[PDB]
Amino acid sequence: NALGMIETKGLVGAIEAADAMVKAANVQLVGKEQVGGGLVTVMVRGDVGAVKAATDAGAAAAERVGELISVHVIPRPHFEVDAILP
Amino acid sequence: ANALGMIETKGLVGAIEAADAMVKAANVQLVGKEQVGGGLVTVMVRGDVGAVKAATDAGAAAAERVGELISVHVIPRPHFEVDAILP
Amino acid sequence: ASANALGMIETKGLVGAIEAADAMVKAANVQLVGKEQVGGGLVTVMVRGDVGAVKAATDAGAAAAERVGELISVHVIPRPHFEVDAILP
Amino acid sequence: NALGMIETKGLVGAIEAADAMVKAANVQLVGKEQVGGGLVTVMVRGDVGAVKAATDAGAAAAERVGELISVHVIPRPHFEVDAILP
Amino acid sequence: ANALGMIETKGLVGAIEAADAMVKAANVQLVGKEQVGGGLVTVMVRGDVGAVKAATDAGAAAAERVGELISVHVIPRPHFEVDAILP
Amino acid sequence: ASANALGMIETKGLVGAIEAADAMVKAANVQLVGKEQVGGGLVTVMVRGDVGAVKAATDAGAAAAERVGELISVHVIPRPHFEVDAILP
Repeated sequence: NALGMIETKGLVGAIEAADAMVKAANVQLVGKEQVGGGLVTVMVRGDVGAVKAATDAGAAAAERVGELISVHVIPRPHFEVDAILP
Repeated sequence: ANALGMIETKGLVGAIEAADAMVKAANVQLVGKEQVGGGLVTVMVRGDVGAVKAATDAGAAAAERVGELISVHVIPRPHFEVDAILP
Repeated sequence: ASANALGMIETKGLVGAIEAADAMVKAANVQLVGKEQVGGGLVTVMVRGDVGAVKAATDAGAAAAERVGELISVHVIPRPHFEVDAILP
Repeated sequence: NALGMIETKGLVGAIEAADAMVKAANVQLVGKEQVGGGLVTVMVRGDVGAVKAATDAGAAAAERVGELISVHVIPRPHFEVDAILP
Repeated sequence: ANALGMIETKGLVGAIEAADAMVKAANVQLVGKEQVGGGLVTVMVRGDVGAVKAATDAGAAAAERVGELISVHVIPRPHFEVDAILP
Repeated sequence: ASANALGMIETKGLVGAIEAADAMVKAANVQLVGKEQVGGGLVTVMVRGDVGAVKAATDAGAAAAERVGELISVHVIPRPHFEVDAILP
């Protein structure tokens, strides 16, 4: 139940990232969050290997259409963290 | 009619002009606009792949004329889970 | 078929937008249909009417915004499609 | 029925402006608007002379505690403009 | 107990530390916080003039320690119409 | 009397905040009480608990935020007044 996250400056890069992630591997899109300042984060859940593959694909995609700001995976997130996810 | 075209501008005027140019350039459907702060506005259309490419190219040119274009992209066949984060 | 003409003025700041709006409705027989704000301090005011009225209004509004130092964008769409009409204030 | 407007970057300057305006002359506070980007506008209504006096006082005050961005008076605003005021 | 003290910071942490320092420095009442975008957060207290001056000075020092202070001001006797635009 | 200790981490970006939050709750017995966003991309995550637990959590969270490049502010208030408690998530 790993968590993968990609943050972009702009919604277009985030949607491209999200689409590339769920196409690339056996992950599920948890949703998107807009925190202001133009930053948009999209997130997926799945096995750690699938989430690594998905986030690599998403980050490559975001970078080509937009502004990749960050990409990270948390392999075993703590249950409380779900409270602040989309 | 599943392809998705997206145009993002800094400013609303650019996005409205983009949306109007899109729907006039080809038979595509305007599905909404989203604002994410810092002035960034995105407008999106759906349609068949060819129409969406033509529309998004036209929209991008229109946004460049009146405003500030930030991003332009077409996804020919979005994953079904992606529909759930669209406006 | 097309929807009524649309004139739009975008300013950095609300004061410029209100000055623009006031000048627009004073200059011509147009309807002020609202304002929208998209962050970063950008505010857009919009009018609808006949094409000539909207052109005259928007030119007056742009001048007023530029006078007080706020003008980012100005544009008229003489014959907007209804699809777009549907995403306006 | 003149309209006076002061825009500041920050709420503190706007509240100081508003307080100084209504203290300075026979004007009424219409309200405040926050348009994003940190910009806050406060507005008053009254006779043109009162609104000129009020806005001068408010602008002087905003400048001392904060960031005055703009100050302007519209002497005879058109009725449609009320639709987009606070 | 009508005086108004206001502290504005870029960032929420600075504002929370300011608010805590204010209410600990003197007998003043925290009346709320407001966010106006671009990261700017304002916290406000009410109290008697002396207390509010002391509290706001303490709050400002606390905000400077942990964050970014933007503005600090005390209005001893706000106009009654000003209450209507406060949080 | 005072309310439970409070630890806060502010980051530029949500990814840094989630990394911080995860590290905080992993490092100590604290309650994650929420996140707040105030524009400009700034996100704050907060935990409550006993003072020592909150100190340990917040130190772990700050490290994690700094590792991924996002850290703006970090602070613990060991004994917050309830008035403040009242304006938190």
